[PDB]
Amino acid sequence: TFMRADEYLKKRATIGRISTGSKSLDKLLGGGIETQAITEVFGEFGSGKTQLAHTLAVMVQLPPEEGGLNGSVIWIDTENTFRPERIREIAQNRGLDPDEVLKHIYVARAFNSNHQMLLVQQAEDKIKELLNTDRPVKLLIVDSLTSHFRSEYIGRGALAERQQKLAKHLADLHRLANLYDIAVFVTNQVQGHILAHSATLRVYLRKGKGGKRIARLIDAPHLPEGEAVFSITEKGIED
Amino acid sequence: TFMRADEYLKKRATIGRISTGSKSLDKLLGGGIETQAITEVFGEFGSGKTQLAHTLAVMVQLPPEEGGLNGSVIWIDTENTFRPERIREIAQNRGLDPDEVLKHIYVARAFNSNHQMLLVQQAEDKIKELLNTDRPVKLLIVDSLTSHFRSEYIGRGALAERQQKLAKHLADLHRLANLYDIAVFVTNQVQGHILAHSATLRVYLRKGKGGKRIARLIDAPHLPEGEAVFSITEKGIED
Amino acid sequence: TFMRADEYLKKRATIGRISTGSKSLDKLLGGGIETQAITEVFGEFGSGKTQLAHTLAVMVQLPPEEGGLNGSVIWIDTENTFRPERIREIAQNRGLDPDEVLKHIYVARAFNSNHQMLLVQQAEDKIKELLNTDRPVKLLIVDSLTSHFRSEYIGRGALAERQQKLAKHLADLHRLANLYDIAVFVTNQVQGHILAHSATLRVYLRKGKGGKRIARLIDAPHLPEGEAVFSITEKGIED
Amino acid sequence: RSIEDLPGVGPATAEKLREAGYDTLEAIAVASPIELKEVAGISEGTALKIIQAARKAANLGTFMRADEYLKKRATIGRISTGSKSLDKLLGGGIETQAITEVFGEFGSGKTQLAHTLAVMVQLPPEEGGLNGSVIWIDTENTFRPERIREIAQNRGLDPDEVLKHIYVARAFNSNHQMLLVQQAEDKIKELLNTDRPVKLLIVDSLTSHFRSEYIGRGALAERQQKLAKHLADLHRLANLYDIAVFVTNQVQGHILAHSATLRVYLRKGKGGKRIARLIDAPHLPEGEAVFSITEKGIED
Amino acid sequence: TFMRADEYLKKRATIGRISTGSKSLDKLLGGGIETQAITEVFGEFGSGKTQLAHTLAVMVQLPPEEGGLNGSVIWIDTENTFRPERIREIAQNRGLDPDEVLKHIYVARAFNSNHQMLLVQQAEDKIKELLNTDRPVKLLIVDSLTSHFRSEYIGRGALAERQQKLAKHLADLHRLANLYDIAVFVTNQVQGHILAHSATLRVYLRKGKGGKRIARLIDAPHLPEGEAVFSITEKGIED
Amino acid sequence: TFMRADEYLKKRATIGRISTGSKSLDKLLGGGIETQAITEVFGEFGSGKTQLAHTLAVMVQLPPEEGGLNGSVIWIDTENTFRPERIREIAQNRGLDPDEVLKHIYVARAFNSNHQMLLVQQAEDKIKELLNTDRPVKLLIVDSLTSHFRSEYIGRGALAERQQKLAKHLADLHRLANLYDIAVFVTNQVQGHILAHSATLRVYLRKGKGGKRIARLIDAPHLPEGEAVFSITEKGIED
Repeated sequence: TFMRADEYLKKRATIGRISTGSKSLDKLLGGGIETQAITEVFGEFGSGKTQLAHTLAVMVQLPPEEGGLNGSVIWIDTENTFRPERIREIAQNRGLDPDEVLKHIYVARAFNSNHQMLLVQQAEDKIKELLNTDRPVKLLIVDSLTSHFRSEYIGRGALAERQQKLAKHLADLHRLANLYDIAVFVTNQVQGHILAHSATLRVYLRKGKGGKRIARLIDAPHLPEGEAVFSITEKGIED
Repeated sequence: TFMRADEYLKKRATIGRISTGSKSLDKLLGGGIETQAITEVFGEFGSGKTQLAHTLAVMVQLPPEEGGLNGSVIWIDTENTFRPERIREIAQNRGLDPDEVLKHIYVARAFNSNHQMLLVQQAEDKIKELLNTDRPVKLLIVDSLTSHFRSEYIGRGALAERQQKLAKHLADLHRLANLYDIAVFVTNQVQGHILAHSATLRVYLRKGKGGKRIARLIDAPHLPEGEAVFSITEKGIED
Repeated sequence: TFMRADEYLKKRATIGRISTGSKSLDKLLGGGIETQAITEVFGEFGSGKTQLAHTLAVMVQLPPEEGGLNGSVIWIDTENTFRPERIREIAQNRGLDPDEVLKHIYVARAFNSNHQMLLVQQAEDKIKELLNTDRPVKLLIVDSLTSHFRSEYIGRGALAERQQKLAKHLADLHRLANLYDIAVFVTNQVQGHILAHSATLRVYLRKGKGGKRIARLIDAPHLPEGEAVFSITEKGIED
Repeated sequence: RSIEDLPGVGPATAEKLREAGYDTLEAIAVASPIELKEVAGISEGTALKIIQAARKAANLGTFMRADEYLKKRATIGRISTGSKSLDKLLGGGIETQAITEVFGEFGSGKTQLAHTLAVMVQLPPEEGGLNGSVIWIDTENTFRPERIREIAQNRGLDPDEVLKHIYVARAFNSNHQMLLVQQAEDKIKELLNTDRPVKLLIVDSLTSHFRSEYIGRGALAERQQKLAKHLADLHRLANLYDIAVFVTNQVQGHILAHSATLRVYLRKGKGGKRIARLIDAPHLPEGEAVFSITEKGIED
Repeated sequence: TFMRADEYLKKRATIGRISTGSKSLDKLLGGGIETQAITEVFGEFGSGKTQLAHTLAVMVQLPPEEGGLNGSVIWIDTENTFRPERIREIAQNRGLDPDEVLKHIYVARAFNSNHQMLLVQQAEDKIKELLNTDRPVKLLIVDSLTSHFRSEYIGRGALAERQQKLAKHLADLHRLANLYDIAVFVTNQVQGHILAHSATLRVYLRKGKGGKRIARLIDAPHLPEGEAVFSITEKGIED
Repeated sequence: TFMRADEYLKKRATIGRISTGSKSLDKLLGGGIETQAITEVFGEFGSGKTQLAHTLAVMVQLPPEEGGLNGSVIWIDTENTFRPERIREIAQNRGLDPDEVLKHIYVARAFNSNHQMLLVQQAEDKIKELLNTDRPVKLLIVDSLTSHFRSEYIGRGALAERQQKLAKHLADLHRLANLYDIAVFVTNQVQGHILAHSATLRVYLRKGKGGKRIARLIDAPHLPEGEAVFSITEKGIED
């Protein structure tokens, strides 16, 4: 049903923040990507958004002081790009036991749109289970979020239904995000260019100067403006 | 459902690799085509992707140290291009008893899209048999994968429906690939339009100089950036 | 289901070949039209593809050594162009009892697409009898194959189910061709530009210099690259 | 030969050539006899002699030895925008011998930036200027010498003096606009070899008239040609006299200065502040710059 | 006129070659970019074709065994991208006297199409002068060659006028190239579709792997068919 | 003006024939390419039409009894594809002094359409000399004939004067062909679909099975109906 504004001030009071792993990008994200929100990162292939995903899957695991939220991770992989080996590197390269971090990340390969949507639907059960333990789910990744949709739905007279589903999908994520104080991170490859409008926050990133990346926000409401540069290394993302 | 990352590390560790029979190819591919993955090879007619298929139908049969995986083969033929005789000219041609190789390959002629798609619904029962044996299924070929789809879906506003089916087909293959550590090899003639949007790895090959086809990849993650030349001879693909 | 590559090598080994009646063309076909295959002949009206059909209905009846396969014939006529008179003529005029030939040919008039598809369904029943006799069915003709489809399905948004229908029909023929080592011959008048895509071999023929019709293949895989001239006379087709 | 000191050209001829856009040695250098014959009246044969004279005389039709070119660049001045932030983004400020295009939505403050620059350029090098004069081509009737007075008397500058080193011309349409460029060279050489030569040439707006007079897919072609030339006319002045050319372009038809040495995009930001960003990577940083509009024009 | 093949056989022998400063590229180019020819390099912004230009402006100055032809350079700059400073640097970091190098490169800024076309015709004057010198012009650069043309010609029926002019220009360069054994290097930013349909050789290059660039030839006649990788550093381009 | 049908019968009686170098093809051409005619060969890039051109430039030089006509050659090159090297090779490697051949071939590089048309204008001057010598011009090549036209004329409303231009050019060649009993050979790459309509004979050729290019005629009036296979080797073209 509904909820009293005071108790809402309460809910939002508990909004946690995961660090991206680079001082710079955090300043821009005003601390990191937040829970109870869908953060969409989009850019060309190789703009490093899947690295950012991997880094986040580590950070969220460390203590609040360290910039995490002592939480687990649910990862829906649609492009077969999730590399547990990579988590190990970033993790053993950040004061975290490599093989333990992997015990707090749960993946699922999504083979098409219906699968994907059906997977986020199932994540709930997993979320619910770990909700009571010391390390609940705090990060839910969908990478890629748009991949399948922009391939199974071609030509108008399809585009309409795509949105009617992509919107049911995004709504499914928003729910989980708020219902369980989870931060939902989604990627979107960009060169028909569909997007995650509901995105509580959309961050655009591109390949920058010398093997570095650079990201910028999209709009003006809530959060600064300008650009942030960082790089891909062990530890994942670093200033 | 979901898998804990550590398990996933285990899973991905048991990934086998079939040799193409080529020095550059296998190296370019990083040891060749892997299991638990769909490898798509595409190019103009005569670019030799059906030869590559035949070669792979042999290699996979020989021991690991020789570039194989001691496994059987399930072959879905849609263009009536499977030549068991051609297997021999390679088997009993690069060392091996031809009468035995052709005892570990099982074909089915697919006469149209629906037929093709149903051959996977049943390509399982056969993999479920050789499963607990000395030579389980390790290679599943679909040649051609797109042929029928791009011919039965032309109608005003069919493109959409094509995908919703080509995508349910690919998903069916993905499942088998992972559920049974099988390497899935699919061909796609190119040059309206279509390609296995999903897949795990897409390799493009074209005809070259003195009858030598030269391939190349379409990405960079987990795979290098260069070209590979080879030739068609007895033994199938040489180098 | 599937078939062991070896046994498929056995099954394929028994591929018979019907002679077109004319030496030249039969060279281009490397012996002629094969069984376990769909051969499509297409050309303008009067390019003589219905004659070729009639000749074939005779040849197939004579012994292998002469360019036949001692078999019966199933004829699906859609344009009311089957003339036993013509058979009778060719029969005797070749060196065979015309009264005998007219005993191993079974026709059905197809009045529209559904009828047509429905008959190829029932031809299985006739392929069953002859199968145990001395003269099993070895030739199945569909003339015209496309006539009705390109008249009942006018305009995209129909063009769609035309292929669903066409592709299903062709699949029904492919099955029979392989399931019973039958050679399937189909005609297609050309000049909405339809065509049997799953055809095992497509031969194009046009009217030539004077009373002589020329032929040419459509591809490269299997059989030579050149044109073949022949004529229409008693005996049907001859160099 | 510098100007129309060309063989067959007398003042009457020069008159017809100018009123037609053939105002430079390169303009004539690239023309055809037929065109000049029909523009000036001269015969096809003398016009030809004229063309050759120009091809051979052309200033911007000669190559410069890279050692020479390296030095020319060594003498490039820089005007401050009046904002540490923005200047960082420009690597010091807008440069001379270049066309800097600033574009954005109406009200994104690009006309303010123009006014500020018209002051800055007047103060000493250490102050952020080049002790120079200003030529201002106004097409939208947006030049307020009053804003100049202000911004000046707010940086401890004698407004009555600053107002003495800015020269404006109202351009009523494309042809007028383009025409005033050549007449700008007149004043530029006039104030040239003076305590305060011309160091800043503003064209605000640069595109306004072009996107209003050329509507159509048949008008698009020559729209570009004329802009192309106009821009070329500015480039010439920019290099020929170490002048910094600043042009504005309202955006969001569509047009722009494709040959602009540097394009800066700016939009309305936060609250009363504007944010400018560069459109490329070669030469200069790659981030955003925030600033505001106040007395002194642009600040921060 | 119609030079006699004998003489033609000769002239074609008197062709010099500039080294790109990268043994890898040079192999693909077979020595390097040749004189009496227009070599067009095209790729996305930042694919380093302007660097390649700068390097060539150095190489051509050093001795034949060094990989040059002891010649001067004419540079038509249309995008204000010629940095003598960027050149000066290349020579020193390559053992050459930076202040000497810059005495054999002559530039001209082209402000629009007409200007550009002008400059080339006027480049002849210079080429002539330097013709009888210990260091004649051997390299003529046009960067960018297409920039202005694709901006000034976008209206109605403009596309045709763009090719007539583009072609008169290219022909003006071809003449100089042959009339004076000069190598003509032109750049073309890609991604209308404007190109040098007349360039003797077209090389495509893109940004690759880790801060590098991969070169390929768009063709198949003369020279290899493999890609070439290199990098941008002091010395400009490296093998 | 005109010519008495008899004298035209005399003029036509002296129609010479150049051999393509390969027996087979020469059969399809009923002796080869004739004089007083424009023979157009067209096909995809690499279909070997430029080789055929080179071979012809040799054959025409040898005596009639061997498949030539003791004549010189005028070559208009538009794609910079004329290789005296290749001539030299074929020359000697056939049984003739390569140094002599390279004395009866005269080339001109055409840099654009106007240039091209302009040269065919001037070739009359060269056809004049050789006319009185022992080796008059008997072969005039235009390779490529269409290259420049399909690049300078882009879009209908240009397509118009393209033909005005093309048709006028072709007319200029037709005149020379008849006015001087010269055989005019032209190439046309195919795959805006232009083509020499007034061509006396159009031969289409494509790449074949392996290292062998196949040919076929385009019509029926004069010469047979069939395909011809041949290969590229030293001697140029051969069966």
